[PDB]
Amino acid sequence: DDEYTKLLHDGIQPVAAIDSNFASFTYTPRSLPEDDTSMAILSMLQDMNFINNYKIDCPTLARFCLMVKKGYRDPPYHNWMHAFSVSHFCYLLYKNLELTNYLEDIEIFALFISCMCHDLDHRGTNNSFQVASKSVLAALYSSEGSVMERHHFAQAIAILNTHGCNIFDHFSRKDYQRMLDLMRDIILATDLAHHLRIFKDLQKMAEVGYDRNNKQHHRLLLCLLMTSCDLSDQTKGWKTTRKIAELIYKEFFSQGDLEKAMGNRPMEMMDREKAYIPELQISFMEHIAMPIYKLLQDLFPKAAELYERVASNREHWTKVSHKFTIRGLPSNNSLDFL
Ligand SMILES: COc1ccc(Cc2nn3c([C@@H](CCCc4ccccc4)[C@@H](C)O)nc(C)c3c(=O)[nH]2)cc1OC
Ligand SMILES: [Mg+2]
Ligand SMILES: [Zn+2]
Repeated sequence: DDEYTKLLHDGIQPVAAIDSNFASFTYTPRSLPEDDTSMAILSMLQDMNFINNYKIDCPTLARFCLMVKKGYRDPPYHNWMHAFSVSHFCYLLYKNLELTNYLEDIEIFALFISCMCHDLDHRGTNNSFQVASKSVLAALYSSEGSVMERHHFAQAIAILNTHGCNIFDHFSRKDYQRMLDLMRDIILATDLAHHLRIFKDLQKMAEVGYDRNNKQHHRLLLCLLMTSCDLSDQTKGWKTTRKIAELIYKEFFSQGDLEKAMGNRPMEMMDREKAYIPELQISFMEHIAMPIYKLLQDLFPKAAELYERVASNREHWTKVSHKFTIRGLPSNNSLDFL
């Protein structure tokens, strides 16, 4: 593979050379060509100075990065570009929110690596599908819940344990353990069921105020930051959120079609004959995404622009909802669709 050759021998490019706006909340990482993303991951790790901080072997890191990228499939939304954009948001939080005042370096490093790995081997199907379709993943994990998230973590472990890919193998036995426990907790935090379970604890933390000496506050904050990274497409301009909604519903409806094919009745949001996209997106933005970015703003006043963009995008869904009702004739002037 020549992609590895270049990552290894060309040198780690400075982040500023990628784009003048690369470290800004206005930057859209999906604009970066996919062939430049692995070098961008090295550039971000170097700019956060984790390579020198942790004495990471650059050939091992290059192999690890390429293995993680190869570990993603190509469903419409849950692909490497999603993992890359999530990792890029983690980097933006580091650069704009001064995370070093709240978390340990090892926790921030674990959060970034978790962002890269958090949807490994996603097939475009959700946790409920695994159980309903009686998949091997359900057989392995259904009794413990968070089926896909347990699989994503297991895939990350399998990559670390691949010859020449263990970026942490020189860590002390305490730090190596710490890193795996952090990756496990952070990846499991991407299940909506987990976020709903900890939501009251997040509210309590934001209410009492963050305590850097409280180990449970560090853990809760990492969960909040991970979910803020995972939903970060919603903090970009309208155009980005509109295209990402297209990708998500294409993926969801392909799942619903598989379910109908197996004789199952899919949930309304996975059924292309029932799902009403503006109501579903408004519910997601108002009840799930906005409270996450509002908690982020409560803890970090500099995150106010993120919450304001999510609120602005939520308002835009109300503004264009009327377009889902066909007034007049369709574009082709035909009633053939009837
Ligand atoms: C009312 O409930 C929903 C309404 C709409 C959706 C579709 C959706 N899912 N979504 C997602 C995830 C769901 C994220 C669930 C979550 C997990 C942890 C913390 C918060 C949310 C999908 C693609 O898997 N990311 C984004 C940016 C979106 C997005 O804009 N829309 C999903 C919903 O529930 C899962
Ligand atoms: Mg996921
Ligand atoms: Zn994700």
